[PDB]
Amino acid sequence: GPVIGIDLGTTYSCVGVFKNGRVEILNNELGNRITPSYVSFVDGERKVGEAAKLEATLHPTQTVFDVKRLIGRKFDDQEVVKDRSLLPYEIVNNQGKPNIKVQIKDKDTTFAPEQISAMVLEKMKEIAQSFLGKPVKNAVVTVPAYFNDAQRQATKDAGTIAGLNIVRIINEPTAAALAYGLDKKEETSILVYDLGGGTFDVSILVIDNGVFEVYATAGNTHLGGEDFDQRVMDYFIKMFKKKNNIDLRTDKRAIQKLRKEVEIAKRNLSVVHSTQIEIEDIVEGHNFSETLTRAKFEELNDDLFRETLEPVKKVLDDAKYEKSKIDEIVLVGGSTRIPKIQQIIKEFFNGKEPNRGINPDEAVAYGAAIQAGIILG
Ligand SMILES: N#Cc1ccc(COC[C@H]2O[C@@H](n3c(NCc4ccc(Cl)c(Cl)c4)nc4c(N)ncnc43)[C@H](O)[C@@H]2O)cc1
Repeated sequence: GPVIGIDLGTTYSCVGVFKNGRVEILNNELGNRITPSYVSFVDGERKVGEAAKLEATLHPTQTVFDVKRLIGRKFDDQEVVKDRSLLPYEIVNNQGKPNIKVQIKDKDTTFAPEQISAMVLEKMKEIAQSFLGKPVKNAVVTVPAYFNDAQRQATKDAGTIAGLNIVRIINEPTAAALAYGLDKKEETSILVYDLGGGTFDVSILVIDNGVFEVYATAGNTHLGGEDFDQRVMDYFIKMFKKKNNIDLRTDKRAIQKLRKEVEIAKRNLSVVHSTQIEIEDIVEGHNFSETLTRAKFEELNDDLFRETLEPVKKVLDDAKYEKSKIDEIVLVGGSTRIPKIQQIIKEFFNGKEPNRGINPDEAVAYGAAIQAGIILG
């Protein structure tokens, strides 16, 4: 039967199939190749993906996301304590493990992380089933290289709930290396720099005659594109207050509209130097109309961009590597499209040019689908 490839990310998932010798990254029911990893429990309905994410503004306690931060961890882990103080939905201690508590028709309902991740996996399964016109029972699913056995098993258990046998767990750096087709012959050391919406991971991957080994990994669990958007949000909220005596934070719908336009503006500024951020009646009778330049975008985020080098230094130090010891730099995650990110990486490595894909958001799912193809022969 078919084996599909799923990137189960922190902020999103992505599903690919291997069919007639080509990988096809599949569109969800809204036409998007990336699906936000959100699940909403509002008014007796359960939504998964973009429709769930839209519930977060008005139903923040009922809109579950970032469950990958909890999966296979313990409630008292330092990282989980920090995530409970950041996340707006209730997290409870179930026999030492974090569980998610929501209401369904007013009833308290408690889910293991893998039950929420299963709902994401079921949606990816259904996309694949509709496209292949046949049932899917098997998948390759990606994990972070730093995932321990409990985190990998909880991910497999998410698959089993979704009716997917996870025939192989591959780490995200290996998935990237397969996607970019890095030559498997002889020995190659690769720096995989993965800057997503919520998280930053960097790994040293060694490929030795077809055998992939991650020699070192480091990152920042709370550094991604969402943080760069928030820096912009913060600035324009201060400016709108200075000019108009309106604090946009007092209206959650206004903040939601601004965040959508700021995200688009950031993406524009990876290509152009100046963009307009425009919302008619951001509150009643008050338009939002601003210009953001690439220079000001960079100025607002310079410290966060340069923070990404701290984990790069750590993996080189952990592996006892010279910068020169790295043979190729590979970028994954949509945030690696920011020109300043590529410049800083290039300059840290004493001029060396990074390799970057053209669809860096899909590279991991693409490699998972390649691994599916490899397993079927
Ligand atoms: N929840 C959720 C969710 C929604 C979209 C994405 C994809 O992006 C991961 C990160 O990558 C960032 N990013 C992206 N990602 C591309 C992208 C954005 C939205 C969708 Cl639906 C898809 Cl097909 C792809 N492009 C960027 C660009 N041109 N310049 C700077 N940052 C860019 C994006 O802003 C985000 O922070 C990830 C998760």
